[PDB]
Amino acid sequence: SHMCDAFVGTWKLVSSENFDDYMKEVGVGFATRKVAGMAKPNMIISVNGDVITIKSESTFKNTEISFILGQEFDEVTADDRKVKSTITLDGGVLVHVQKWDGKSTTIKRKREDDKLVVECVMKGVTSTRVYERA
Ligand SMILES: Cc1nc2ccc(Cl)cc2c(-c2ccccc2)c1C(=O)O
Repeated sequence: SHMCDAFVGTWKLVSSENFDDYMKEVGVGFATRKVAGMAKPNMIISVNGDVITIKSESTFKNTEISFILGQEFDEVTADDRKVKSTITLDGGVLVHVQKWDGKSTTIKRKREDDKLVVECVMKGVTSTRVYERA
């Protein structure tokens, strides 16, 4: 079906802006913010039929989620939140909403030129993380 063809691949983080404030807003403690903020993850995105898998490999944590668009799932985040996640495709953007403890954060993943841009939003705080092909 070629859904998400442009996202598929191996991507390496090259820049991050305002991620400390994002993590604070989400509730991440001091030490975890410091160590997570250093990391330069490899994000590996693959598709097999209707199932999308996004793996993140880094010095901090390795994470993996597999999901079907529109179908809620359980996720344990890198900072150990136990969240309920739903990922949809809206106008070519992967939109990932995480719900936990009456809170919500949204992570958007977009293809821009040869980059994959990740925008993380919690209340009024945004962080932008830019990935290039690995
Ligand atoms: C989207 C996201 N949200 C987070 C929230 C809190 C903390 Cl501490 C970490 C993350 C991370 C992350 C950062 C560094 C290495 C590995 C994961 C990511 C991610 O880039 O995949």
